[PDB]
Amino acid sequence: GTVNWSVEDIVKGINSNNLESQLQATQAARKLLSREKQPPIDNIIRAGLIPKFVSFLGKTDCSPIQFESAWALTNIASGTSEQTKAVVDGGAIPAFISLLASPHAHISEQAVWALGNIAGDGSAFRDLVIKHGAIDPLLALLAVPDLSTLACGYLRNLTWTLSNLCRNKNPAPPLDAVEQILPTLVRLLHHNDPEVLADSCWAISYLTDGPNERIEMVVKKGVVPQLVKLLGATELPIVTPALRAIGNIVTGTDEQTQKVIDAGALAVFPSLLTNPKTNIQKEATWTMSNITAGRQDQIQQVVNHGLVPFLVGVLSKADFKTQKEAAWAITNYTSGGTVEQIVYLVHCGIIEPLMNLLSAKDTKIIQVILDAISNIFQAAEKLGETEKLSIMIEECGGLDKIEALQRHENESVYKASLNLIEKYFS
Ligand SMILES: NCCCC[C@H](NCc1cccc(-c2cccnc2)c1)C(N)=O
Ligand SMILES: NCCCC[C@H](NCc1cccc(-c2cccnc2)c1)C(N)=O
Repeated sequence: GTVNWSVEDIVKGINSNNLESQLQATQAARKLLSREKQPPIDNIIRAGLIPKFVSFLGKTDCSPIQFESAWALTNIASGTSEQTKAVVDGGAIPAFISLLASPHAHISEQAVWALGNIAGDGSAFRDLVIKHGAIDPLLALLAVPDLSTLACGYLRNLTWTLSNLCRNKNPAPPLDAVEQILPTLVRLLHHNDPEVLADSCWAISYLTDGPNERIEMVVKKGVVPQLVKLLGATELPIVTPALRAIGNIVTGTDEQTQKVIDAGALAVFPSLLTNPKTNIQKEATWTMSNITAGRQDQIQQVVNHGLVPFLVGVLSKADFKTQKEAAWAITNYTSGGTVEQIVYLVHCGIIEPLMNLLSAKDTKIIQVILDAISNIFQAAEKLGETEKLSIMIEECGGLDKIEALQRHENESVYKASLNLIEKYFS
C-alpha cells in the first residue's frame, strides 16, 4: 500500500482534503525516509512537507497520523545539521514536547527520540529544547518506583535523549538544567541494562568535561564509586565512557582526584594500561598523567598500587599517542615527586625507554622527555649521583640521542640538549 511511493504522490496525498489520504501519504513518506540506501530527505524537504508533518503532530483526534508524522520528522532530524534545522524551523520543538505526555507510548517515545536528535545537533538547539521546557516532561516519564517496570527500548531512548541534553560545549549546558537532570542520571547510572549504563556514563563524561565547578557538581552527587565500578565492566561500550568520565574528573582539583583514588580506581589500571583496545590504553595513560601531576601522597599511591612498572611498559611499547601520554605521566611524576619516588622510578627501568623515544620525529614528546631527564638529574644532584645516572644514560645509548639533538630544528630542544650535555656529560 505505502511502499516506494514517489515524492510527487506523497505530496498529492498530503495536500488532499482527506485525513485518511493524508495519513496514508504520511506513512508512505515515513517509509521512504526510513530506507537504508540514501533516503530522499532533501527532496522531502524541498517539497515543503515539513510544516505539514508538524501540523499533523497536533492532531490529537488521529493518533496514527501523529505517530507517522513524528517518525517522518525524526528521520529528517537525525540527518545533517541543515536538515535538523529545517525541522526546528517548521516549529517542531514545542509540538514534540506536547507529545511527551501522549497517552500512546509509541508516540511519546517517538517525541523523546526526536528531541534527542534535535538537542544532539549542537549547543544552540540543545539550549532551545531546554528553553521550550523539555526537561520536566522528560523527567516525568522516568518517575516510577522501579525503572525495571519500563519497557527496555523506551528507557534506552529516554536515557539517550537525556545524554544529548548534557552533551555539547561552548557553551556547556545551563547550570540549572544540569542540576535538574543529575539526580535522574545518578539513578540511571545504577540501572541494570548495558545500553542505559553506557549512555548514562556518556552523559556523566560530558558533564565532567569542563572547569572544576562542573566536575564538582557531579562529584558531589556521589557517583565516583559507581563510575569506578563501571570502569571494571566487561563491556567495552561501558568502560569507554566510564574511563572518559574518570579521566575528566582527575583533571580537577587534588581533592576531586582523591575521590577517584579513594574509590579504588587505581586497582583497575593494570588491566586498562594493557588493554587490547588502543583508545582504552591511551585514555588510561592520559588519566595516569593527570594523577601523577597531583600531590606527592597521590604519586605514592600510584607507587603503592604497583603502577609504575605498567607506565614503564607503556613507554616501552604502545601506540605512539599512548607513548606520548606516558612521557607526560613520567614528566609530571618527576616534576612533582620526592627524591625517593624518583629513585624508585629509575629502579623500575624508566631510563632506557625514555631514551629510546628521543628518536621520535615529534618535537613535543622530545621536549617533554628532556624535561623528565632534567628532573631526574635534579633528584640525582641531591643524592650526589649524577655520574651514576650519566653512565646509565650513556650505556643504553642515551648520550648519542641527546647529542644528536644538538643539531635539531627546535630552539627549546637545542638549548635543553646542550645544557644537559655540558652540565652532566664531561
Ligand atoms: N594550558 C592549556 C592546557 C595544557 C595541558 C593539556 N593538554 C591536553 C592534551 C593534549 C594532548 C592530548 C590530550 C589527550 C589525549 C588523549 C586522551 N585525552 C587527552 C590532552 C590540557 N589539559 O589541555
Ligand atoms: N598544578 C597542577 C596542575 C598542572 C600540572 C602541570 N602541568 C602539565 C600537565 C599536567 C597534567 C597533564 C598534562 C598533559 C599534557 C599533555 C598531554 N597529556 C597530559 C600536563 C605539571 N607540570 O605537573
